[PDB]
Amino acid sequence: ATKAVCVLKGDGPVQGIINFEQKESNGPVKVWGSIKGLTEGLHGFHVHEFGDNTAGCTSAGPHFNPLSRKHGGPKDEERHVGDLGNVTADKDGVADVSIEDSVISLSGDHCIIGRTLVVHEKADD
Repeated sequence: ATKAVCVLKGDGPVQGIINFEQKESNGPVKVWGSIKGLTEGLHGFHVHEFGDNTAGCTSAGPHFNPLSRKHGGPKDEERHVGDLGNVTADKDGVADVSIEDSVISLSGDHCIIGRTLVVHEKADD
């Protein structure tokens, strides 16, 4: 046809359908199932392993420069050993910010306070 029914040559037949039959066959098909199922499950949970395979050959392998950022940029470099919240927040907090508070509380709350509190428990002695 072309104009025997309704400008068949001017209704985006090969052009309008080219993007409509291509976008409606990949968009709501892969963008709403693949990237969240096929590419997310086979390439997002299998290949990518929800990260980088195993952070051994695609994140922490033999290379000091994977992609001038290390996938995303941060992490595994800053929050992995920042030396101010990753090796102290869970360490010093108990091996530097607790021992001193305990070594003084043990003899400062069991000899002066715990003494009377356990001796009479009245208030003082």
